[PDB]
Amino acid sequence: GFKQDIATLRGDLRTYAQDIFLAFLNKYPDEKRNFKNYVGKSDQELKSMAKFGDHTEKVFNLMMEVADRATDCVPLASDASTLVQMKQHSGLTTGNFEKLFVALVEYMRASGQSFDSQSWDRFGKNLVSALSSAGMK
Ligand code: HEM
Ligand SMILES: COc1cc([N+](=O)[O-])ccc1O
Repeated sequence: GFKQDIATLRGDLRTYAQDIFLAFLNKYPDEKRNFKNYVGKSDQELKSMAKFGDHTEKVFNLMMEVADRATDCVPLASDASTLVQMKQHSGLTTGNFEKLFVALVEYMRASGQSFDSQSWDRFGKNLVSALSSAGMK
């Protein structure tokens, strides 16, 4: 289930992070407005850059912290507030997060693996709600 999925993801964090982020960018190419330094690069061109693996790992590490601190796939309001208040997230609205989680769920469903995709889809919806409650537009 969800807890075991956090363990699976953490076990190969950088690899899963890169592949999920790429699934996101490729599903929603307009989302690349937020990642101007990744424009004009294929998946393997991105993965080769140490900065890409470094960024994606730090992002997914925080995502896994947030997931692990959730109760029944409902994240803490404090974690939602951290995500709203991060300077790096100043342009963002809840739809940016919605899309990330639609891509993450789709990736899990297409994986050969027994991820609890419905738990991830609830977690994304609950995180969107929590972001809104913590003041994201
Ligand atoms: C639960 C979801 C998310 C988590 C945990 C998260 C976490 C983080 C973290 C930790 C950083 C700093 C990374 C580092 O040290 O290298 C970061 C940067 C950033 N995040 Fe997020 N993020 C999330 C979702 C999003 C979404 C949906 C977007 C936009 C679609 C976004 C846009 C950014 C951008 C633009 C930066 C700045 C990257 C740069 O320096 O070039 N994040 N995020
Ligand atoms: C949508 O923002 C991100 C998401 C991920 N990821 O692994 O889901 C990595 C880096 C990011 O900037």
